[PDB]
Amino acid sequence: PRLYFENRSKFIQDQKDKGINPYPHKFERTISIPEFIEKYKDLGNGEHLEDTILNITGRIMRVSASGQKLRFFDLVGDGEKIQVLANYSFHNHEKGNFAECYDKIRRGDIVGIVGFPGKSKKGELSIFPKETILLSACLHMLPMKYGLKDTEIRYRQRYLDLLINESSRHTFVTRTKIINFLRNFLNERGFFEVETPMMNLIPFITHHNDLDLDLYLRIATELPLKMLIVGGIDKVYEIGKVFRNEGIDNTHNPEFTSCEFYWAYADYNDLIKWSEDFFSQLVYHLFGTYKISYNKDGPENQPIEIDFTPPYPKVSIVEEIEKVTNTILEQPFDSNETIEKMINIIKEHKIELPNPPTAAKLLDQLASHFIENKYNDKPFFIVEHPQIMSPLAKYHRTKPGLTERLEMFICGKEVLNAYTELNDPFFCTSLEYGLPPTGGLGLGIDRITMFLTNKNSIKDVILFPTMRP
Amino acid sequence: PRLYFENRSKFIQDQKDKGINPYPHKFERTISIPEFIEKYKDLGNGEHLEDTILNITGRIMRVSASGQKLRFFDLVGDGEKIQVLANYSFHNHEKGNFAECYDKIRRGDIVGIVGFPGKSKKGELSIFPKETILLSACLHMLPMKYGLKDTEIRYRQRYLDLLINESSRHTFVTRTKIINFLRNFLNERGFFEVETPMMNLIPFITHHNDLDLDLYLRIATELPLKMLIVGGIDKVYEIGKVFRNEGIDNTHNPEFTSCEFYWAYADYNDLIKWSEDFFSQLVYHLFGTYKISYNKDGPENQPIEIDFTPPYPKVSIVEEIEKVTNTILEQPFDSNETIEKMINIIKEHKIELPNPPTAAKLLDQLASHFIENKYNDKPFFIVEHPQIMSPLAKYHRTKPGLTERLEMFICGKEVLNAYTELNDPFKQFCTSLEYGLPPTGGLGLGIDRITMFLTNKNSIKDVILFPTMRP
Repeated sequence: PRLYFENRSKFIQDQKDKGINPYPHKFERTISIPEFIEKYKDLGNGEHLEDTILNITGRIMRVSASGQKLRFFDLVGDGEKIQVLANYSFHNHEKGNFAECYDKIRRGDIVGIVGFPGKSKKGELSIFPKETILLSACLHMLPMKYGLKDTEIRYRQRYLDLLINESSRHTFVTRTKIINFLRNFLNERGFFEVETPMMNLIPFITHHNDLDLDLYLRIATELPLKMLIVGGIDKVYEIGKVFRNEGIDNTHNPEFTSCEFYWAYADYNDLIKWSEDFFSQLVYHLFGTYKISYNKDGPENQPIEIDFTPPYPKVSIVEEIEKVTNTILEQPFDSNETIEKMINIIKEHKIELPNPPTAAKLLDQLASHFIENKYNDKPFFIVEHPQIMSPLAKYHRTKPGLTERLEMFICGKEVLNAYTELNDPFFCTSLEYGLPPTGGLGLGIDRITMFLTNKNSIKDVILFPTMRP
Repeated sequence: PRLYFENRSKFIQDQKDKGINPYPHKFERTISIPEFIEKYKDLGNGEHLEDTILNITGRIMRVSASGQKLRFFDLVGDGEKIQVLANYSFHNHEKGNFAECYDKIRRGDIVGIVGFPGKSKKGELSIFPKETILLSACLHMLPMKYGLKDTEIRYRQRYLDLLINESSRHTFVTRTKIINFLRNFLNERGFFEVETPMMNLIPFITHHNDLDLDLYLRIATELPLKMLIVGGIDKVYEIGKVFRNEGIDNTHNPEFTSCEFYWAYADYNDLIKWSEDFFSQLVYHLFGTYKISYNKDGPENQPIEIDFTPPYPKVSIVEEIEKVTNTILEQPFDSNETIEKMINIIKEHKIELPNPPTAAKLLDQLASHFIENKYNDKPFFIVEHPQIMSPLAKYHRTKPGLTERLEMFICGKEVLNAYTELNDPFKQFCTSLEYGLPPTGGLGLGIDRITMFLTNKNSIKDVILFPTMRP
């Protein structure tokens, strides 16, 4: 184990002395494995193309022998596999001894191979080397599936994870496939991508040494973005990192990825139509249907189905709480007496942490309880939140005490938040130069990716999650 | 001035009790100003489309009057401009006084307009309102050109800049066009974009409360990118923010934007052609040729012509020094007396800051004097660097002391920097290398610096929407 190492190290020195470079400078490929597969998969069993000479590379993942006239390797690259069939009859002996060269090879080794394509007798697609040259050696024991999963080194050595586990590589592709989708989605709808400062002055604190000033890592991207709208970029967005300095767990990472866009002269039906479009067209683009399975209770429980077929419910938060709790407060002052009702509900009905007793805090727990877990079979919108809960959203045309806010929910997890902005000052300076009627919108990216890759931890959607040593 | 503001506020509280909402809820536009021009730009001077009723919104950038049946305005939207022509004849009197309405309107006001297309007699493209509403008001005196440039309020208030200076918004669109093009270029070549931490443990420091632990802000993306290569993602990049906790000025911001990719089984030739394909194609994508104008010494001075037509010159650094300084140094132990030979040059030749006189430091200096400013009529590659300056590149095949690094220069500024990685754990994360890192080529970019050359700027603050500015 540590012995495996020193022996490989010793081995590497001995090939340097024997006059070999175990880390040569360049081996020139002809083909990647995925290209080799598409071309020769449709070959026939036993078939050889002896007139085809190919230079290929990859990592050795299995090795096995069969008489020292015969040698077998699994070779991987780009998350696709083929077989190395080393036959003594084809081995160019002018370069070296058949068995002396092939007993050198170990699981993990990156090799260059020069040979021809073919299937074996059983129908297993293969490269037949005339020559095999080490490109880079694996000095450690490469572990096995079971070895990891479930282990913490999936995260501390994600490279091992990407090699051994076929499914984690697929997860990370999907996340990129999702982001590209999003970006192109906006771009088609005339939006405009921009970067704004990570660092500010409004909670992660860092010190700019020169300026002797404390700097502030962004929690959001709203403000610079709203200000660009004043600047007269009517459609603008940022896909980027934000930060929370809190606890670290399986739902909690120091840097999340957010997207936020602003949309001048865009109202409520507009934002909804967008959110409904985005998700129906994302999910379809990934899976070919609007229907997917998600393990809400983990892998040790069942999957449930989620129908991203539009349109989706819209649930007014106060209407649906009056309805169910069967008291009334539409009373668009939600304080004093109306605090008592809500407080009385919290204890009367089952329970829940009061928290510091703010009506907006009360309100949240009551939608958390009675609404957020309404629909699991589909994504839906909680809607027309009170002003008290939402200090930045323009007033509801008709309904007093109320906004035109929209949140999107999937399995009781928030995913999309949006509203038409409160443009009447009566950054706070920018607002005085005129901000037109505007719709803003923030997506949770990692969470969305958790759904579409069917993960229950965020570490499983972020390549290098932050980990206590 | 702060009274204008007092009057506008006053005006605003006055519309409310007059029974208006001067920040209404929804106006519903039929058309955008770019759409309006595109559509009606091929009209005939004088031609009116009175039947055709459009809605539209826009900021007011200008106001005149003409005897009070007439009122004129400039409206701007999405970096485009049109003329407002408010004629009493067409005014719809049900809604309010023609006079009373168009007198509230100030410069910097966002308005809904209902009206029809038509060119004037002069053939100036116009919107002719029958009704005009206030959406949101400029409560402040909106400055003009002259007003800003050359001011810090181009930065500390980037909206004003975006509105008034059409040549600034031109510029930040071009930033975006470039990064889109880069993104598209890697993608079309089978590269895979990814995201790595901005915070780590290895110079901006920030405490993490609940771990009672100091985190650090990333300076490059190279390390976790290489790891991804060992994980068998073979073509990989990130486009994103790196940081320096160093001094701020017109070359320096705490937040830069870099793109870095690794590419497996890629050599020097591969890296070179990459770079010459990219620059040549980027420039042709933006401008229509390979020839662009840059103002190296500023707008106050003359411009130069830079030709991005490939191929470009490859200048082997040590070689060119030996050829210019007419001394001979390599002697692939670049230390002791080799240092001296360089120091004497540094002394004998003009001079130059030694710095703490390190060999690699001495070598960097030499290159800035004798090479880096050789070409200004085209981009060229400084090439085959010492291992001593480049501790992370593979050795040259045949030339001792050297590497197969390439580093690109436009007008003596560093723009691109690539090299095949040193994969042998015994000539040097240091873990992962021991799992086998295939032969590989890495490459980094200065997005900002590149946007500068292509947006003809000399200041980084003219290419980053919100430069970090003394508070």
